[PDB]
Amino acid sequence: DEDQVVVNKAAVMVHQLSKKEASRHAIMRSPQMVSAIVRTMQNTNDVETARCTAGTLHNLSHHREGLLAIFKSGGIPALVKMLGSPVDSVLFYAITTLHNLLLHQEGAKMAVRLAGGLQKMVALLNKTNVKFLAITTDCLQILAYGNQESKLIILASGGPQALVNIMRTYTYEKLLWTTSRVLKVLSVCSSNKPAIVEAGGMQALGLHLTDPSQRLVQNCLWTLRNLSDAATKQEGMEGLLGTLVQLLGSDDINVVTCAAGILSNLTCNNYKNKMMVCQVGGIEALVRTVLRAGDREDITEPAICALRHLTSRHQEAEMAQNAVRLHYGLPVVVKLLHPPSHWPLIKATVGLIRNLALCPANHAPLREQGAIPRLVQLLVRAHQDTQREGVRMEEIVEGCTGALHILARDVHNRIVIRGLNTIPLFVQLLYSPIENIQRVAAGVLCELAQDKEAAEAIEAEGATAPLTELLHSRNEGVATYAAAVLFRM
Repeated sequence: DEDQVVVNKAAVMVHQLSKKEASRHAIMRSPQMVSAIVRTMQNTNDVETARCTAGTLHNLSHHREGLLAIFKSGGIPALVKMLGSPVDSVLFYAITTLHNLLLHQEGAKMAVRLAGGLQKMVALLNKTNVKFLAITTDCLQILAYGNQESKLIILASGGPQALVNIMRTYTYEKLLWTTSRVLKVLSVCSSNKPAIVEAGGMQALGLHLTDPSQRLVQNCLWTLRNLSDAATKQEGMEGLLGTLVQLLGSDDINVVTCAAGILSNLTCNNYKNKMMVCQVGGIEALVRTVLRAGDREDITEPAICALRHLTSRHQEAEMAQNAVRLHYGLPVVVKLLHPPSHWPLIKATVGLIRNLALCPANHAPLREQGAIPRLVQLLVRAHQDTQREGVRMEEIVEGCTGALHILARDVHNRIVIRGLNTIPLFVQLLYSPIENIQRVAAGVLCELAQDKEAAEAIEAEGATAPLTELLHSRNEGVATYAAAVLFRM
């Protein structure tokens, strides 16, 4: 084998040779002709030489030694350079060769990044050949995974919008999956996440939640869960929400887990989403989910959180509060206050009960199921733990006190609450440094004080003094409750 200086036609044979595997290892061992093969490719304007050269580099990318040749011959910047070509044949050869290097060649990742490979691959995402896009997106996945720097470059190059458009356009499974994996990798980056959401990533990913490919569905769910928390106010979420509710019935536990977590995130302080989730039967579905989950807290916790969002501050909140009871939900909710539940689940369950108790028809069943003494034990113990990371016991204090504040609207609950000797504790909570604890403490005292016997007990406990002080609280809610107890005393 020799080297041809000017006319292209040297390349139409070395390529035509490059198939004979016996010869390849000659080509593979000449740190002068690989270099020549490369040099020509980057420099010619003979489109056939371009594809003959690139095609040759491809064929060699199939061997451990073949990669090394191209690598230490500085082929990577050349290949990246070739990603700006019009010829679809050379585009395909270059990206495939890069793909093999990215997969098997030690040190290829860094060389591609250095060469401007990220920006060029992102720019190629507006192509229309699905096989080409599948390769290109997989390269991006390999480069971005566990490399925050690459993630930020993909974002700056317009990565998010381009990938989302792909998810909205194509049906080719391998491409949808490979693209979804890039999105998943980007979805944990604090900068990429809002951009993906901004590009309509959540609605786009939602399109594929009924696809028969489980790896595609699962990747879309993982990405959605990362994106969903603290998204902006998106519209066009109707379909996504309805599908998530359906997925709760799935036999796959990871589908059920993700669907619950996304619903929890999407309903948090979004009354439109709460309405829509309730309207497609979200309450019944979440209750059933909690029942089936048993003690798997990675399911119950977000499902309960979702239920808590769905039972407050939207048009059909009252209906949701009844609906939890009507679908046999009350006993299991109370049960989740007990071991083996961990703190995050207990905190969420207390908040749900607080909401359920806003519905008078839940007052008796919550009492009968034993919610009150368990809430009181949780409160007593949590207060002591404060008086001496994860979940803070102050949040359990405030939560339990708040649930009891609402339950105390019922005359029989007030009797049970008082009978558990809670008044001294409630009065002591008036001295809390936390305004929100002062408020619910003063609030529950206010409910109890409507019964003369309790009012005297509250007075006897020395409540006049801290209450009188709370009259001057910069927190108006605290001051207003404090005045009402003082009155009734």
